[PDB]
Amino acid sequence: QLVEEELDRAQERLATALQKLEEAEKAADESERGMKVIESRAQKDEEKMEIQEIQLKEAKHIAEDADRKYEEVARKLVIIESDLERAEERAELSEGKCAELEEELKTVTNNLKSLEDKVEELLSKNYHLENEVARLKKLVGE
Amino acid sequence: ELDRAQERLATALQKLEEAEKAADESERGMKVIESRAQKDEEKMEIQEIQLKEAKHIAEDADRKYEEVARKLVIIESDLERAEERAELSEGKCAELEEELKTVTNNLKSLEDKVEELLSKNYHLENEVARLKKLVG
Repeated sequence: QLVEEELDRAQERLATALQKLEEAEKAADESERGMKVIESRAQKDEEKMEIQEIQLKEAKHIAEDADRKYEEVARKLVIIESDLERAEERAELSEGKCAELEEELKTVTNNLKSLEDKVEELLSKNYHLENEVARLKKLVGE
Repeated sequence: ELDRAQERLATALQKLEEAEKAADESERGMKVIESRAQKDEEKMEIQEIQLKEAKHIAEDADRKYEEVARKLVIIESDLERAEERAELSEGKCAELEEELKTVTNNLKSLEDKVEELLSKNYHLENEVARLKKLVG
């Protein structure tokens, strides 16, 4: 009669196996839907890095430009400065000249005032000598 | 009516061995993605350090450029002050030349006008003693 005596053992065999499978798909469906989230986190983080690298790339340019800007205003301040230290030396020069020129004009003006008295002394001498010659000349000859 | 030779177990048993190794495959693809996720987390960090450095470096340069630019303004007005002083003094120097010459020309014509008096004076004297000719 067998065709039922062990159709019980068939359906029971299918029972045990089947819900082994059940369990396994439960793992399948889950593992791969969970992974799918972790794998979309990678696809977001790869683009995040992609921007951030065309960002860091701009920041480096922006900063190399800002350093060149600084190196140029600062070479420009080496030059104005050396040109100011020249102007300074040309004003000191030209003003240590004045200072010698004014000590020159000082001694010469002392000579001029001094020679101005001399004409005033002799003018006193002569007037007296012209008087006492008209005197000693009236007391006698003509 | 043969209990379809209960091999219909293989319909769900072959897909049991399959669905079982597949799963252990996703265990692998799980790990690989984990590692590539850590790696990636690190370079994103190194990218933040380098993005900031690039912002500092640039902020540094912008500050220094302003400090410099202000010093220019100052050395420059000071250069114009040094020039104007070099120029006023140059003109002073020049007035003094003219005046040292205007003074020397008078100091000479007046050196003569003194030797001239001294001749007048010389003869009046050589004559005061000349009219003294007579002492008792």
